[PDB]
Amino acid sequence: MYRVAVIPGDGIGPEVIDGAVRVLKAVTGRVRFEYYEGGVDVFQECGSPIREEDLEEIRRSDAVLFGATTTPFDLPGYRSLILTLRKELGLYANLRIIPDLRTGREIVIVRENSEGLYFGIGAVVNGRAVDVRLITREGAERIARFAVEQAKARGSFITFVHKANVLTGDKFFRRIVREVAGEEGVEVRDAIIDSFTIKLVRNPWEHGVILSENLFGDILSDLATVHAGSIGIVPSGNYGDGIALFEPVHGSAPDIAGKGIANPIGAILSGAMLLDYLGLDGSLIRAAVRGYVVNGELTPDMGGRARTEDVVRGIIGEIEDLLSMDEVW
Amino acid sequence: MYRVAVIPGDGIGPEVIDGAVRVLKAVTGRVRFEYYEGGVDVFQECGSPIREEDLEEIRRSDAVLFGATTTPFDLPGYRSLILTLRKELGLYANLRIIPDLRTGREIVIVRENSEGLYFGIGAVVNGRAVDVRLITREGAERIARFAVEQAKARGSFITFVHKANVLTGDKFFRRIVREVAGEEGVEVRDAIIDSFTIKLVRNPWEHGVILSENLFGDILSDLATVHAGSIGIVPSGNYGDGIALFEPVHGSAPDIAGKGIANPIGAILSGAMLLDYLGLDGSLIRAAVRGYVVNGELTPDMGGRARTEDVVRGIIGEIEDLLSMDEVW
Ligand SMILES: O=C(O)CC[C@H](C(=O)O)[C@@H](O)C(=O)O
Ligand SMILES: O=C(O)CC[C@H](C(=O)O)[C@@H](O)C(=O)O
Ligand SMILES: [Mn+2]
Ligand SMILES: [Mn+2]
Repeated sequence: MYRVAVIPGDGIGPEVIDGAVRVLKAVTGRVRFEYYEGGVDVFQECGSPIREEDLEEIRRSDAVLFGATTTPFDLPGYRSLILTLRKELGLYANLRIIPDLRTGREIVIVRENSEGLYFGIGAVVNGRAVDVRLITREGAERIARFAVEQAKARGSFITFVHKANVLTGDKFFRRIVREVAGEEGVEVRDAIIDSFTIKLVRNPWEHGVILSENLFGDILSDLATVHAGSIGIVPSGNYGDGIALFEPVHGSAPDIAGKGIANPIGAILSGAMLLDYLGLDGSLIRAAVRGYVVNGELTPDMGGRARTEDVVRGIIGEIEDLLSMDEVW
Repeated sequence: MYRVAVIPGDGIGPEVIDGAVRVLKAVTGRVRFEYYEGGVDVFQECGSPIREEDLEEIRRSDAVLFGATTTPFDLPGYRSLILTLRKELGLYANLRIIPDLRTGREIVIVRENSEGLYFGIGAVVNGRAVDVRLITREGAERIARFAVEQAKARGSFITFVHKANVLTGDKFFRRIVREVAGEEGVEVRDAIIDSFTIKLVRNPWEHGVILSENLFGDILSDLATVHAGSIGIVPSGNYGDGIALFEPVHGSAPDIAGKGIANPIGAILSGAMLLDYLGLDGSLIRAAVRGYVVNGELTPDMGGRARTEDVVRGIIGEIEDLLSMDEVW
């Protein structure tokens, strides 16, 4: 079997992960799911958002499936569950796919996931505060390789977004991205972070594999979600060398917790990316979602009157259909 | 008289500045304009993009009016004309107003203009590249004061955009922004840089005075231009303690240089901000622009068949009308 660690978190996390897990269970019985707590509650007890013993099991697992965690600004000493898991598990590539569910068109973003302004070197001293945007040869080389694999697989190109005129680290990063994409026969268009925002809202589908430094990726990937029903359908994967973690790009939405109306699509499509990573069949889930969405009642965030459970049940419906065929004939 | 230094630059710079200067001359005869070269041509000769002698006159001038300069990525040692002028003249506040010309609704952005990732400390050493995002008490205090004056004058509030969870310097910056806006009775809503991008494209007009660190401001202010005809109509001012500089937010658009079809509105509205700064009457220019735009033929970037000259002539038309009245009756 495959061992998958599951961290539902809080807010709508549990609800959408219930949805995703149930969809996964409907496409394969080859995955054992083990659940773990994490977040503020665990921080309160042990001073970390994930227990050391739980963290050890998690890294021995084959993949991780993650919901959403509330990160409060007013909790001294708290570090993000997801940032913690990203660093602890070596998760250097963050892939976000923003889908137009009708057409199957995709905005594909590769966000470097381990350095940049997230590296963690920061200080206040004598009324001067500082943060160090770090780019390393190792960080840039592997995030570039990863982006070229995505471009190769899609018979596509890379759009490297930066601000090289102002940032030494982006001049560096750009040169390395160009080296490795040369070696591998991939085109690299470049784009400046400010003007690209305009291009991203106006001409969404013409950018291939978008690549960028961590914080720029964080910004651009939220921005790209405007081209989808709601941020509620957008999935992602965080990849490292021996393990990966999958989470919807939405967050806790505590406002709507427990009201039975959260959108499980993003988590479901994330369980899809998880199956791909394991060598199982995520294309099934994707087809199920496309198909349910033609005439299915959608959740309120997408302008519909449907409940979470209705959407889950409906997608499982489409799966059972595709599944009961022999490759589709 | 007022002495105004004018730096048309290259590309469409000269064309739109010709437009702006002609509009200024139609509302006041109290401004003497002196022209100066700057950019790559001057860099080629003297190794700086502005001559030291020219720079000295410029700082003795009352204000500066600036077009657009091409900053090529492949010119070793070249620093931006505008970045150079920003640092040399002490221009710490950058105000960008994105207007909906029909309604007179405005997205108002205050971009800190002297530090952050623009401070200039960067290095490559041993396959590690670095840039230092610097926030100082002095930088944050004065950019906050400036933002509160804009909120006070509009009977409005501040939206401070940041990524405090990840950036020490934003935790600092946020506390100082909150201090000074408390002292002055201004509300401070806050927003996270990633999720705010969604809010900015979806709910543009409900954010009051948006305030942020330099690079974040650079990004957000380009993004905000999607809510306007084209980036072509958007103006700005760069303010310091003894002088200010005004430029359209668009750039060189060399693609369309010399073709007689550039949009002079952004420069014109920037000449408006310049008149306000001098205590002259920029509201005139703004009314002229609103009025011309009701039925006037617009330039191709706004979906029309008009030439630069037509729009300039038309706005001067509206000015002459408003001007020939006694405060409007
Ligand atoms: O809880 C946090 O501060 C992390 C949020 C996290 C990030 O990458 O910054 C989230 O914004 C995301 O895009 O994954
Ligand atoms: O020529 C340059 O690199 C400066 C461009 C300048 C900036 O603030 O980065 C421009 O993008 C702007 O928004 O003013
Ligand atoms: Mn984010
Ligand atoms: Mn810019």
